[PDB]
Amino acid sequence: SFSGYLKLTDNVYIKNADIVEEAKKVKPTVVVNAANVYLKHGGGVAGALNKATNNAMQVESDDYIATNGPLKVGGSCVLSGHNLAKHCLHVVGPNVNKGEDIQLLKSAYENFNQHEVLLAPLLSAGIFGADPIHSLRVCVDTVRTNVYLAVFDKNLYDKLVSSF
Repeated sequence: SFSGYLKLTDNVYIKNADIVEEAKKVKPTVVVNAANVYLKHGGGVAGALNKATNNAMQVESDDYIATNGPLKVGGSCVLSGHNLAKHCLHVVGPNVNKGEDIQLLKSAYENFNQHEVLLAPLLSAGIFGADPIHSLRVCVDTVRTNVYLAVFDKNLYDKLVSSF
């Protein structure tokens, strides 16, 4: 199970970790991907998770999009976790750099409530452009299931913990 996490609340835990390394170590039931509506895993967490699967996540995702069309911002889909987890929950947080409504971040986090335990990044953080402090606040106030947050940057991790 999950080790080295700081407990923030009854159900939210946080660690300064590379989510790829964390997933390979833990092999959790669910790893969350910071997806976009097209499931194009080019960069950020998605690019890193996809690279760890040797592009198998992207091949599976392209078939999913060809069949179902794009996801909604705030929506999700469950696909294979490949070599990282049993399942990958691809969740689309709003991308502030695309002018998407930050209010959709709560809807994005609500997808986590369909899974008892998840390894996840902060939604809409990083290249999605939202304030990670705000993302953590929405996470804590929305997710009721057990979420283990992996924050790649030590400096950001320290800021998130110290300001919680």
